[PDB]
Amino acid sequence: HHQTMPSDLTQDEFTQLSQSIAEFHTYQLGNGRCSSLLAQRIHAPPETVWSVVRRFDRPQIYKHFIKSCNVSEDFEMRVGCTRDVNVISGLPANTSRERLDLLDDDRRVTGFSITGGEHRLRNYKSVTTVHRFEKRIWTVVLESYVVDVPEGNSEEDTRLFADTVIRLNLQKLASITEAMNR
Ligand SMILES: O=S(=O)(NCc1ccccn1)c1ccc(Br)c2ccccc12
Ligand SMILES: [Br-]
Repeated sequence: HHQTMPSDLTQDEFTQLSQSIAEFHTYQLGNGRCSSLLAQRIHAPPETVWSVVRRFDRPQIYKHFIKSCNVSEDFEMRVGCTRDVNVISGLPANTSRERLDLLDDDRRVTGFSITGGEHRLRNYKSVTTVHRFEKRIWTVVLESYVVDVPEGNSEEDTRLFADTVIRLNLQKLASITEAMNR
């Protein structure tokens, strides 16, 4: 018997989601890369959670640390389209340019890449999936990513970093989506 964190999946969680992990949240590692997987349980229906997560043009809605995110005018939210996001002042990243890779309203799957900008997460690729859970009906959100490990940094350092941003983001996501409830 061991000890995991709360971002790591529980057993019941993993047995239901394993296939999803197999398909969407698994990356080719090795050679200065690193990846990670985070879960968040949310006492709200998947449909609500998905509608927020999918808003590629308005990540501010739940991601932290965004001063602004501009898309273009002839911007239609569809695969290949992009967003220029500006981070608040005082952080170790100023701007990010991200491309939408993946948008499936049927399977509630989405993902973007960073291509890139003023920061040190080179070639970051993320995927986020939402799932239904029953026993009283809740949601589980999985977010994973892979990204390059910068010159004089450890892979553990890089994972810690990305993990934190994602972890807080999902907490915000949880928070607003549970917010109205019923
Ligand atoms: O532009 S982002 O909103 N990208 C979304 C994002 C970026 C990285 C991890 C998870 N999610 C963003 C926010 C905060 C930090 Br620190 C970032 C640092 C580098 C690049 C982008 C950054
Ligand atoms: Br950075």
